[PDB]
Amino acid sequence: AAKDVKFGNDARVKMLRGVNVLADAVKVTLGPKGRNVVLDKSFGAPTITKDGVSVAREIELEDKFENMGAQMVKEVASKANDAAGDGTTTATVLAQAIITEGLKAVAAGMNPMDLKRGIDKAVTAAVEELKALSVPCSDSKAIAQVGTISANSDETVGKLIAEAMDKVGKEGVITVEDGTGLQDELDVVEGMQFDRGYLSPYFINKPETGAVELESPFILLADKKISNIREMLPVLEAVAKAGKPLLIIAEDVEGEALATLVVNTMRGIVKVAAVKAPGFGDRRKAMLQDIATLTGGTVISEEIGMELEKATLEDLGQAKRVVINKDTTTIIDGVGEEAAIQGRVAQIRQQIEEATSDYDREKLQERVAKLAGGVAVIKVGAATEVEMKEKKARVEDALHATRAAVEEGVVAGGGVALIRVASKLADLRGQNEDQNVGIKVALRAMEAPLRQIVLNCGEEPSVVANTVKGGDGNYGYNAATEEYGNMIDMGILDPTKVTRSALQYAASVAGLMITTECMVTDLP
Amino acid sequence: AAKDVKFGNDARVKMLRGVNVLADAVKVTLGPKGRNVVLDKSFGAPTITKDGVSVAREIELEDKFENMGAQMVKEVASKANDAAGDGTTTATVLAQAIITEGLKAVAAGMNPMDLKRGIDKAVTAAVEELKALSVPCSDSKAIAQVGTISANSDETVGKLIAEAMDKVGKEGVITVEDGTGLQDELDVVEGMQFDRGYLSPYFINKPETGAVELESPFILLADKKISNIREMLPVLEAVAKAGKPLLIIAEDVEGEALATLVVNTMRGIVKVAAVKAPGFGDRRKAMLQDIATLTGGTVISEEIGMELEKATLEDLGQAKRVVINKDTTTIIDGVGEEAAIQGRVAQIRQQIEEATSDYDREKLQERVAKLAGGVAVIKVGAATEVEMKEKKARVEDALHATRAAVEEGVVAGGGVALIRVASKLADLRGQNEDQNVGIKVALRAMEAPLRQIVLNCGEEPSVVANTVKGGDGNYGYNAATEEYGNMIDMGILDPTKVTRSALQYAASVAGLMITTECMVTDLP
Amino acid sequence: AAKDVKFGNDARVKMLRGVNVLADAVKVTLGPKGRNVVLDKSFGAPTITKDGVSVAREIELEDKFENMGAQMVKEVASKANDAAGDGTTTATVLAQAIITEGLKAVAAGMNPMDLKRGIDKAVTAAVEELKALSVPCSDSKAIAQVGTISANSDETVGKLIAEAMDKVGKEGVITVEDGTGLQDELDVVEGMQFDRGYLSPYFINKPETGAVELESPFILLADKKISNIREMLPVLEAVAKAGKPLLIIAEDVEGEALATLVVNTMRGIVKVAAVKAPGFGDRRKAMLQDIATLTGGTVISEEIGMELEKATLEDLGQAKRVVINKDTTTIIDGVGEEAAIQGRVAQIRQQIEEATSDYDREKLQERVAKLAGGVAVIKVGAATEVEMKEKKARVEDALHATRAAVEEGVVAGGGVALIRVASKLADLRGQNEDQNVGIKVALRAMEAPLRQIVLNCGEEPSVVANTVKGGDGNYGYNAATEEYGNMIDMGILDPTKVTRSALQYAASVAGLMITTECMVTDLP
Ligand SMILES: Nc1ncnc2c1ncn2[C@@H]1O[C@H](COP(=O)(O)OP(=O)(O)O)[C@@H](O)[C@H]1O
Ligand SMILES: Nc1ncnc2c1ncn2[C@@H]1O[C@H](COP(=O)(O)OP(=O)(O)O)[C@@H](O)[C@H]1O
Ligand SMILES: Nc1ncnc2c1ncn2[C@@H]1O[C@H](COP(=O)(O)OP(=O)(O)O)[C@@H](O)[C@H]1O
Ligand code: BEF
Ligand code: BEF
Ligand SMILES: [K+]
Ligand SMILES: [K+]
Ligand SMILES: [K+]
Ligand SMILES: [Mg+2]
Ligand SMILES: [Mg+2]
Ligand SMILES: [Mg+2]
Repeated sequence: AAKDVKFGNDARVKMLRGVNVLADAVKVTLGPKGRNVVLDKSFGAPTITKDGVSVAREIELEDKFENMGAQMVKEVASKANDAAGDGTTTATVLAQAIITEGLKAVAAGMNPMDLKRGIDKAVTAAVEELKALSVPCSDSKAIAQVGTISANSDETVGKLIAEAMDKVGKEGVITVEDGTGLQDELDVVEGMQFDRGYLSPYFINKPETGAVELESPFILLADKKISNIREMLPVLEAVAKAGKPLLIIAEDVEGEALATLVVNTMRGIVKVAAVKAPGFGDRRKAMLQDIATLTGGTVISEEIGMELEKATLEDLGQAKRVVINKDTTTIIDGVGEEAAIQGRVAQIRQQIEEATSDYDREKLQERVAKLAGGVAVIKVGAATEVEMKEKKARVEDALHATRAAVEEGVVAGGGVALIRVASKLADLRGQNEDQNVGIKVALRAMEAPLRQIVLNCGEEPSVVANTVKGGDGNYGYNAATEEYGNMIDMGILDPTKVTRSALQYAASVAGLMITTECMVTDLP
Repeated sequence: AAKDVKFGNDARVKMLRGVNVLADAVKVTLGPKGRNVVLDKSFGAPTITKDGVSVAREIELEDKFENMGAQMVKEVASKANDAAGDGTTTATVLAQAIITEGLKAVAAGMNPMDLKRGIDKAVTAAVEELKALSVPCSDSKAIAQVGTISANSDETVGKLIAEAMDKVGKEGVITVEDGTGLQDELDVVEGMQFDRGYLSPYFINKPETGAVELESPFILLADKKISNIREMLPVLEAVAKAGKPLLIIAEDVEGEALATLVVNTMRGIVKVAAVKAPGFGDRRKAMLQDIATLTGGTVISEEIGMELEKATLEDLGQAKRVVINKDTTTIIDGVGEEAAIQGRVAQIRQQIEEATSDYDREKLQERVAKLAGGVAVIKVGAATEVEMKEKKARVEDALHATRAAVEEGVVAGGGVALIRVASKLADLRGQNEDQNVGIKVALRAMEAPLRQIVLNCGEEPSVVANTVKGGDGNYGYNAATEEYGNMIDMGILDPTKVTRSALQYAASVAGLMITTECMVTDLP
Repeated sequence: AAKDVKFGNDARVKMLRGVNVLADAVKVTLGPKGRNVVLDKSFGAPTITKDGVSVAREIELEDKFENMGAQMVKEVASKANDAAGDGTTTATVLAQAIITEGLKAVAAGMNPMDLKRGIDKAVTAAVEELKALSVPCSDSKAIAQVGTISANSDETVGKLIAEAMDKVGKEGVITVEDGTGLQDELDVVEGMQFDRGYLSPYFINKPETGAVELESPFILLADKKISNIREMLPVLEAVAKAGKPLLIIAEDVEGEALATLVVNTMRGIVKVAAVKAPGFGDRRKAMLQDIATLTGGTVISEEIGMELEKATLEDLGQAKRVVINKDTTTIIDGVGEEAAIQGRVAQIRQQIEEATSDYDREKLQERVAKLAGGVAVIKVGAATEVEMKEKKARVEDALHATRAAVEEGVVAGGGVALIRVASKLADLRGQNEDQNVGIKVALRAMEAPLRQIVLNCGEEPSVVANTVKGGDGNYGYNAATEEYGNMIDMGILDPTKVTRSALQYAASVAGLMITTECMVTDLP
């Protein structure tokens, strides 16, 4: 359709107005004393949230040029959420500061591309300084402190996440989902477990708990649809002679074979249970081979040149306990050599290194956890559903921040690390005067998060900013208790990855946004 | 539908208004100090661009006569993009200058057809002068300079493209795609490679890298669907006696034959890998014949009169190394006579000479690169997605400019070549006074790009243009560093093809736009 | 729906307003100094045309009585384009002049039917005078001059058309298509050629050019389906004994016969190529019989009572060379007696004389051209697409004018022939005074084209008209150089057919339009 075309300062003013609208909506939720935003939903009740990307993803304006400005600045928060899972409000605050100062410098007669180059140079130097300023985060106390800070100063969430990380291990998986009561609970599983249960209720040998218990059984791993029992007679006779229980993992067991097995169980001849293989497609084969490696067995498939009639005792894996119930199967203390397990997990790790999407990496890491580490689930408890959603979001944020701190270390929080970096970069110079102006723009915009944090508390940002800048090291301002001190001692920690990512994406979007001269959109 | 008819000066005023709207939208992005344009997208985020055709393709006007003018001038940029891939803003600037001066002459009582004829004569003479003025671009330093200038003065892109062109050769192919990191990378693959992987995971003999590696194999090229093992026993027996691996490139293999092959693999009988033939249809046959000529083998086809059971060791190709992964297959150092490869590439070159669509030519050039040269891929790295899109567009422009400069030579940049040509054409004359006026119109319009480049810098175009006109040779004006000097020494190079194409298309459209007397369009 | 009814002078002024609008849109493009008209297209870009019928076909008006007038006067241009292919602006100018003068006469109280009868009488006498005034046009110089004049004074177009007409001969056909370069080229084909290529790439015996070449082949013409080699075997063995190649033109060939033929090809047994028959249906039989009578063979069909298995060397045609490629087949120097060719072309001529649509006549003419003369194609080259379209239209107009001038002769151009005729018809009288008034109306309207040509030049039409009327013979006015002289020596020629058609159609529509008294249309 027809277009509307604007040039120069008019387009820049519309774009800045849209950016300011989105940023002012988002920045009320920053810090320990930030407040909540209510977001209307078409299908359901409103959501009360304190998360920056959640607020940013629903801001849209009726003016089309202002909406273009807002849509451009929204990508900073979206990309920060995708990268680190935290630090999105800080990214938006930095982007708005850079855009405002850059437009003010452009209107003074500077070349926008030289300003962009200066911003790029300052940001590269700042990221180098941040990496040199980081400190490792290894003890459980520091992980608890990071999880507490990220969950809006909540001691219990940090303590729970620290305990979960301690029990599960370095190669495990922790997940968050909705609970039932009013308290948080942590359920950890050791060993391997998949969401497939027994195929016949008569298999139950312990009616008290409604579960199948087997002691030191054999595991028959068959990559084949089992329908006729005639294929199953040799191994059945073998295990009957041996006298130990048998577990059959296959794609399915049909009516007559299942009937034969169940009839044989309750007569005291053989102790048999049968469950279906987990997953759909090639992943089924992968986890079948994982179980085979764990229990020291062999997968009986027709694509390798084996038939189940020829299966013998050494082809059956062995475990210590198998617990099957209506929904889950658990294999406990599988008998398998450590070398094979390490080789398999190494193969999965190098497979992880060559994965693109999040879904594949999550599945592969879950497989590594099943083979080697553990899997935990955190249940969030709240009285109402809105409180449940808000607490679940906070817990997920704390989980992400603790992970990032584990990979890349921690720096002093509260906006002090960026101030220290900007004070260190005071002698950085570029090629020409416009690049110097851009460097100064970036360095001055690095002080925005602390000023906004102090502003949300109702105090005077300039006095606090000058007092913090007058110090050195980890000297900072505690916004919760309104006192100065050492932020490392007070337990106010931020991951280096979150800070660095926020700075990088903010600069990347803002530098491009500064250079606009013309702006084209549809007519009202 | 009912129409609106407008005559003479009113029609010309509306047309010039539309042309001016589109040209002023496009011309803010010209030079080293041009800026960006934000284009609103219905599906997604806004697009920030500096490319002329991208801006031109979006402009539309609500008035209908003005929209006719804009739609008519848009074809200059479209044609320049399709022909050379670069120089669209310069073409638009030249078109607008010619249209403005020509309408000014027509309003003074000149015959538009004679003005058109004079403009065409001047443009023909100018193209001859430009061809007489160019210089070869053969060493890598000049290629780097051209790629740097065409990428908004980005040295790294120019050096990367120079290295890629050095490695991949004269007959190679270079493509640009999205990366994942923050740094650009170049990955060149030598030899022939196709994107078809192994047909069964059990074929892998190197689990550490997950690759199927074979040393000096036989290659069996079956242009048919392989159904039963029985058709293959003679070949397998011969290869097993021979004692070296065998690679089966066929249309596909089902469960039975593949099961037999895989069973034989790990038993130590014969080392065999199977992959699917690349392509779909006739191109599949062409690729199979290319592999046959490269490796020195024969394709087993029913339409030629041979069967798989009759195949011998003479119909099998040979190589030195074959590496297969989950997605790619690589044939390294095929053992074949160079004469056959030269004949095949000459035949494909002849096929190229009679190729119309660009897709077919691209596929044929990729096939020639596989046979004779290499394939290089440049992966662009950026922090966000808008930055990625801009960097990718600039890298593509630099690639096109370097190709054009290699094929046709380079002239002085900055709009200096056009000014030198116009100064050389100072005594050209036509048959009557209107033709002379048209010649002068074209000569005056040839100075527009330099004036616009100086205008975007905040300088005065008149003084700079006069000073440049006062010099001779490669003397010019550097807009980045704001000084005068030799354009060749300071590295501002422009392909002759881009300049010539821009001038030709601009004149071709502007001359016809000048001769309009009536306009017919729908009612509002 | 409800109707609106207007009576008398109101209806007549509405009609004249519509006529004036369309004619003023059209007449700006008349003469050597007429201009271009931009026509808006809903799907694509606007077209810049100088063709009168093209301008007329897109005129429609919001008012409904004015739209009736425009829709009525549009038929003159449509009919003139359909008949002669040229001279539509002149027809519209004549129609408007007649309508204006006739309405002026009617307003003075004269019977419209008598005016119509007088106009018809005058036009009949004028057409007789035009037929008597013509001179033959057979020289290549005169054909070049006609093509130059009709192509808007383009020497190259006239020269190219003259050369093409000389090469193809009297009975040949010439077509115009889009070229690829910037220069026009002429591509003439000698012999017979049809657009069917080889059925298998392995028939190629010259792979440097990728074409099949046979020297002194045998041509097997079979109007049947061939799938099994059993009915093909005896003639194949006979050809193998003969020792010379064979070309099979049939309906098509299935896999069995094609595989057999190709298998015998590269073994050196028989040099065989197979193609499909041209055409679909009865026309396919017609071209099969044409090839048979050209090469001196017999068509094998079931509907005549012959079988392929019974074929001998007598039923096989013979040629001197056959070249086949991906798309075209050419038979060079067929061995046939010219009496058969003459009889066949005579049969097709009598078929031509009894053809209603132009499409069947075009196919029959192409068949005669393939039998006797040649087929040429002119490729029009231009830089852009708008220039391409306008140049192609001009070339087609020049081709139409050249054919018409060959058919019926030439007269002096610039509107001088009509003036001479009108001067010769000064003594013509009717039955009553109103018929005499109608005759004078027609004679006055015959002077409109020269007046409009002079008006488009910026000169004063009345003085030029009187000076031309004062002369005699071919004395006229040259609007290109603004000079008087002999129109024949200056090279300004028009076909007699075009002038006669324009006059006839203009008078035919205008006479009816004069006699209106009431108009009935829908409500606005
Ligand atoms: N008690 C505190 N004193 C000072 N600063 C704090 C305190 N708690 C948190 N902060 C700072 O406030 C910021 C929290 O902002 P938040 O609302 O979580 O937005 P984001 O989505 O960017 O994390 C952190 O960067 C942290 O440095
Ligand atoms: N440093 C420089 N000094 C002077 N002129 C330059 C410099 N760099 C590029 N140019 C000129 O600017 C033009 C580049 O225009 P650009 O914005 O790339 O549009 P396009 O490539 O579409 O024509 C070229 O004609 C080139 O001669
Ligand atoms: N050099 C010339 N001097 C005078 N008359 C000319 C000249 N060239 C062409 N003409 C006249 O102009 C007319 C061409 O008008 P044109 O635009 O072709 O309209 P049409 O569609 O009726 O052919 C011809 O009738 C021809 O007699
Ligand atoms: F404006 Be061009 F695409 F460099
Ligand atoms: F306008 Be006509 F077709 F010469
Ligand atoms: K927040
Ligand atoms: K540009
Ligand atoms: K015309
Ligand atoms: Mg956080
Ligand atoms: Mg460019
Ligand atoms: Mg004409």
